[PDB]
Amino acid sequence: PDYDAVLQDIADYVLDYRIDSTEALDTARNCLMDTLGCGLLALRFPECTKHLGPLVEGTLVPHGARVPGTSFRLDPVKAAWDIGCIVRWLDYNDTWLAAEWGHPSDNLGGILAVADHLSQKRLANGEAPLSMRQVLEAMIMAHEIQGVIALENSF
Amino acid sequence: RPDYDAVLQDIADYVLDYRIDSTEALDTARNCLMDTLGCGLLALRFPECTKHLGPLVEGTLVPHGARVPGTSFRLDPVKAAWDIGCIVRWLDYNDTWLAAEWGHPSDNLGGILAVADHLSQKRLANGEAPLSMRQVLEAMIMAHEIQGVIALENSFNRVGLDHVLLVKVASTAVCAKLMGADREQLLAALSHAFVDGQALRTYRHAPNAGSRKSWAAGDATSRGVRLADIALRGEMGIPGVLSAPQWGFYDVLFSHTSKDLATKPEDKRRFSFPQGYGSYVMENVLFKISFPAEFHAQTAAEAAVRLHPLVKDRLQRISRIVITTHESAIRIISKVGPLANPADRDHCLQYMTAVPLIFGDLVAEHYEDAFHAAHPLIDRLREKMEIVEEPRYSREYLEADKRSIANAVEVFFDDGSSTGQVAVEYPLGHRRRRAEGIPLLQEKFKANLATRFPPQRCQRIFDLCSHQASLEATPVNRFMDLLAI
Amino acid sequence: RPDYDAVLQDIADYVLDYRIDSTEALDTARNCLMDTLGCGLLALRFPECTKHLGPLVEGTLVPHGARVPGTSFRLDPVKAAWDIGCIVRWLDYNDTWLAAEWGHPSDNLGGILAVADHLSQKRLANGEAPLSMRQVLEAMIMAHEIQGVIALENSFNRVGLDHVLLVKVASTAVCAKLMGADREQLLAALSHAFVDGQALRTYRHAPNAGSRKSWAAGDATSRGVRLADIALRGEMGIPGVLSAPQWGFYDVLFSHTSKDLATKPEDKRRFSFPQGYGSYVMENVLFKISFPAEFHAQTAAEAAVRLHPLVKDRLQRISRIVITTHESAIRIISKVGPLANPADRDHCLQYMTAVPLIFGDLVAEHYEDAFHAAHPLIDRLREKMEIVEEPRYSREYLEADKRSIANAVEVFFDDGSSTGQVAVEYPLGHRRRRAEGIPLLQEKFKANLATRFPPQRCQRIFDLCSHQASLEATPVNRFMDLLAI
Repeated sequence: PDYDAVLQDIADYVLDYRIDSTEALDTARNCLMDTLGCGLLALRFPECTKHLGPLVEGTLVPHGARVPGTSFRLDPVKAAWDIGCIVRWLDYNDTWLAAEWGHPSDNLGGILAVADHLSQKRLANGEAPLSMRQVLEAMIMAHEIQGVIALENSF
Repeated sequence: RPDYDAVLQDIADYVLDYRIDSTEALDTARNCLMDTLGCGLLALRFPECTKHLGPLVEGTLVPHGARVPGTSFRLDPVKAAWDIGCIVRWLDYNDTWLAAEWGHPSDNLGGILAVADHLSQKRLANGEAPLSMRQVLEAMIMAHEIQGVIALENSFNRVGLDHVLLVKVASTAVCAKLMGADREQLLAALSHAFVDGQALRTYRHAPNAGSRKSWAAGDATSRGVRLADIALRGEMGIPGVLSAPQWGFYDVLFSHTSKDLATKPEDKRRFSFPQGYGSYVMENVLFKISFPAEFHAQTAAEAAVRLHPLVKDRLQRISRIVITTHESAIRIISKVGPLANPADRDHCLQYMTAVPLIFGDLVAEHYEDAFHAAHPLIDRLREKMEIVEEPRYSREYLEADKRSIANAVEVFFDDGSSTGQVAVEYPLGHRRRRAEGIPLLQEKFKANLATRFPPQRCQRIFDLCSHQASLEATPVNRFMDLLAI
Repeated sequence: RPDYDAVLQDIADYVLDYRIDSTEALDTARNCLMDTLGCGLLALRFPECTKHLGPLVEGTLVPHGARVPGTSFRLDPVKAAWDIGCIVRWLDYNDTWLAAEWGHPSDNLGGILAVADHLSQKRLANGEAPLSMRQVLEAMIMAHEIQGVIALENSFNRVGLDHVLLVKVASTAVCAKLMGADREQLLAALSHAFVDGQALRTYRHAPNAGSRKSWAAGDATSRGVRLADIALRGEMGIPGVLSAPQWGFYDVLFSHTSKDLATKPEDKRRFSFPQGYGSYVMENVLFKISFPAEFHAQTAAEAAVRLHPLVKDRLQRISRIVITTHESAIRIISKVGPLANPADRDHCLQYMTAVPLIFGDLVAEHYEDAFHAAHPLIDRLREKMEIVEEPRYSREYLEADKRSIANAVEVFFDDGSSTGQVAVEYPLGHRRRRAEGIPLLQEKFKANLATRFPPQRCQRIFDLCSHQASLEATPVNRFMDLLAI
């Protein structure tokens, strides 16, 4: 059996869509800023900070992903947990009101940890690293997938 | 803000206060540990399995990291639990609990082993004493009990959820205990396991079946570790997670039947229990030590091996074969027609009774496609089989006293006579044949050790697992050192 | 203080100055690389092999460490070369050179890959370009040539020494080249390989044979890496290591035959050569791609599978089987009488001729005492087998334009009739059948890859190894990335 159509449409958009919107790229930049400042503010709150860091103190991850405002250096899965945790902790980040409510800047967690770790690994292999343009584009796509499914489907 | 729902309090007070006093529970816990580890070493021969194992970032150094049996990995306990529970379930040779829900409680060994290994290395480095394999075995018993007892009357198959959420629930509780949780931390943890997403079981059913059927359990026991660790970091719990109207587990996930979308009756919209938590599940667990066959047909095949020398001579002159069986076996494994893959012969009671009648044994190569074609007699004997339902066999299947999987076979020749009806009520992995099974289970263990370790090492490993008192006193870290690589 | 012995200078000037542009050499080296790596991956299923692998101290971290294919190990290049050489040789499925000395030049890939992987990574970490796989192919060709050309006319088993010293010398040479050695450092490195100790071959001969016959080569290419590294650290050389009176290699180790402790005539107390170094060995190398049998019997087993449909149902009418063969097969694998283990059957021409004559095939399963006993026709036919030397076959076995390995089989019946004589002079893994052999070599690589990697990784590896120009331009570190875990 073939994949359900919904999954085909997400995949074809993700792999084939060329972003041509100067406004989407400029807003994604301001969204990066806003979301990151939100994450930095959350580090004043111990109920948030008690979740951050490595599962085992003293773990060393080669080319580990960083968490903004901290000294942590982790695998992307945990770094993404921490980053998404701090930028959403105080409920100040961006919002999408539709059939389903949400905060699509939450995906910056997975985006930033994976881009940071991958960039370091490409540098160590002599290749060029990822540019922030590729995170701005990945935020536009993550916003799009979450927010468009949100238009008429309420969970 | 309510108290924690009564189901959670019950799990938490068993886990914290129950004192295990069953020599038999501790003895089959040891046998289960042997059998489960041997299934995991075996799985290291399969690339589809090993592609999941190891650190998420190559070269990761983890102080006092958890070991994965048969590998050189050293991980945090969350990924080590993923890996250990992955391999021990991959080939579906580990222990089985047949109830309202089906499951494999030895799956919870992923979380137990990983957390105990890492905690023991850490306390040893602090000048404290390590944990003992005795504490692993008791964790095994309690996890079996939580998963098996909920399984007794509550079916998640019928609400379209996979059984791995009982792995998650049990692993959370028993890993929170090993980590030192007080009652309030343990309750928070359980509550997060029930608020968590619960996997569908789409990957167990054609035409979408896939290898996730083989690692769902490692993934859930891993998530138990992580959720336990969140509770030990002090995260608040969710007291009404089951009972809350509109938002609670019961209303959202346990109130509708999957086959028809029908709402369940209001009284059936809750977990029901026929007994409390003890050590019943481990004492009564089923081991896969006999012929490779579906469990409802194991006694049938054993009967067909006893009847083999009698009907070896007069195979051609056969007119009728009666297989007296129990109800569940009829619904589940009685198939009439053709079987165009080994998975169909796997679940055909008539096929698993026919082949051992003809040849005197049932091995993995009897289910092969080409082996079927080469023997037309197999299909001819299946035609002459009629499946009779004994009303005591079926009621004794559901009896807590007995938990039988009984089958009787008798073949009538065309001349008018027949072999006596040979009835086997208890398969070789059952509680009631444990004396006879333990040799088989040890043989299977030693075969599985030999696929990963050299002779010297295999003997040292089996020697340690042979001896209850010596094994129980062994530091968990010194046990894991012996199982590494 | 003399110059270096001329043999050493000839090896060095070849290693430093000879340019490799032979299209066929480079294509067969790429097939050699596939076949060797797939052999090693298969060995990871064998604990007697894997018990030797990994760091000497568990948990050691090596920055820019060399990788062992199919494992998660990251080692220094000396231990890495040991493990790679150990695994690719373990099952005796890798390539072969039959001459005055027999050997498996692909054993040197252990030293080549480990050095080239480590050095690419270290060079990347200092902003230097890494090594390319083109360089490992060229190092293989040179290592094949140094070993296989010395083996043309110099027999070391006749002096009672293992042939593995030729692995040490060749691996020393090409690893010193890869490490950047100049002529004086390469000469010193070569001189330390000859002055070094040269293993006996006790472990290859009953009643003392054992599993060091499988890892002697890995041990020798590892030692070559170590001596190359000693030379690059600037250690002075030993110029008359071979020809020094009393203390030199010639007088001490190449001066006596070990059959009779008899001294050689003076003119034969040194190495002899029929040609210089080029790309001859790799172009004419032998692959094991057909039946799993000793090389002297592969054309015998082939000539029998041909004869199988003509006899498949007249087995009790066979009265005389004539096997026309060459002098080396008679001497090494012609055995009458009982065969104790599979090793006997593995090295018994009559067995490897009788089984295919009966079952149209030959696989490892046939070397099983269980299969042997199950069919008494093997020995009935073995007792009917007349072995005859063909003078031509023995001559063409030796001639450098042919390197035949020839077996003609003829089957006679009790009524006086016969099949023809089926002659196969060249096995499938021979240069003269490259066209047909390469399909089989590639399928053999694909199967072996699949015992270790899941399907998409298997596809990436096969696809990359398939394209000469693409593989050649691949950095060694990135090639080794694909083979980890």
